[PDB]
Amino acid sequence: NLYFQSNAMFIEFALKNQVLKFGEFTLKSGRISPYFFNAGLFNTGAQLATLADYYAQLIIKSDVKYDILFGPAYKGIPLVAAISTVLALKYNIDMPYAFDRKGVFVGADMTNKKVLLIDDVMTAGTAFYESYNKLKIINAKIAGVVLSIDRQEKASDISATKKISQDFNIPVLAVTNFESIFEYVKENLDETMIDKFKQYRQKYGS
Amino acid sequence: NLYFQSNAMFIEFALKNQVLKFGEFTLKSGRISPYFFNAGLFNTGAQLATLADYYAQLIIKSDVKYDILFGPAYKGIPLVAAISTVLALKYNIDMPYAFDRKEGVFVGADMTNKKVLLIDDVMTAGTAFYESYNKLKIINAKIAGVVLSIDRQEKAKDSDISATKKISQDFNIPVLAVTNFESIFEYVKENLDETMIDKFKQYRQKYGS
Repeated sequence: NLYFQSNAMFIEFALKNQVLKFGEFTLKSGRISPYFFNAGLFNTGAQLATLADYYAQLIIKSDVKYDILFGPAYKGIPLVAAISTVLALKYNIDMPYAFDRKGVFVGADMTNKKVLLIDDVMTAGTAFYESYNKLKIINAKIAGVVLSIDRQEKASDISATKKISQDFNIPVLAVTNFESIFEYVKENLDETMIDKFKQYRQKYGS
Repeated sequence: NLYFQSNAMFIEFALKNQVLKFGEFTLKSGRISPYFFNAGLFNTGAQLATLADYYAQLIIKSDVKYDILFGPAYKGIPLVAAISTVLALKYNIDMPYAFDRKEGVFVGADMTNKKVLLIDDVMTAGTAFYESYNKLKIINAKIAGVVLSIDRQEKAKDSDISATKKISQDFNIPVLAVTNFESIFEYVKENLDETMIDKFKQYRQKYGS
């Protein structure tokens, strides 16, 4: 079982809560996208607990090897607190956690340890590099990255996630991604929306 | 059915996890304390979940009127995230939450024209509370109460009273705490030697608020 199971349940949860939207949106890069995703709209505890559970399941199923959950400031902090809590209470996995600030670190000591970097999105490699350099100083190694979404689109001729993955030789995983959203669209939505997705991928996908 | 459940009292949980210790501890200020307390040492998920459950219970049992849980950066953020998670997972309560940044200026639920319960670890000085108060006042958000891990019930630096008492007096709001000096002192009387009992009495006489 080398693959993760595509997650239609998560997509329905994102849709119901306005985190994932379909239509026509102008992104910061100026690109006209047929979907928009903003996990920042999850703002009540039941939403956070559910999101955290989706992250926990992915971390468990990936079987990635790490010692400490690392949440970079600012989005990684509440995620790691919530994920650590869910891992313990729902899955009996008691994991150490650590945070940094924008003491440089707090929580479990990461010196000479392998950590799993948890964050919302990775549109550029800047944030990753910020963490990598801070952690290197204390001989801490990033064993992998877990995100809410991987848009799988060019940053450069490749995505910022693919570049990190290749250059650092670690898994960069995500709760959902363009492929999963596109499969949801093909199986549920009308032909015009389906074609918008196809054209978008043809132009910006990778 | 959830894991890491128990009826254990907080002090036992803190002792077991090295968050509370009894002995001789010179604080940064020079005050020599007969106990050590640092909730930061609850640094794994099961510990954070259990700490968050203790806060959750205080919050559930209070009649303070509020709409949203506010976690100021940096220590309030993971606490509110964990507390909100526990409320949903264990108590079936769906609580709105919000955070700020240390440096819009807020994230999470819109606090404009709302009442919030400010969650944090400790409050040793009033400087921090004031920063939140001022920032929230700009959006007409009001702090209805504060919840902390511990109330040391001791004088703030250059003051005759604790930072928490000064906040209760000046802002007319309650300051709730998972544990406090009095509760730790009750455990000391019940379980420890007369010499430690005396160290606590003397500390309270010298610095108590």
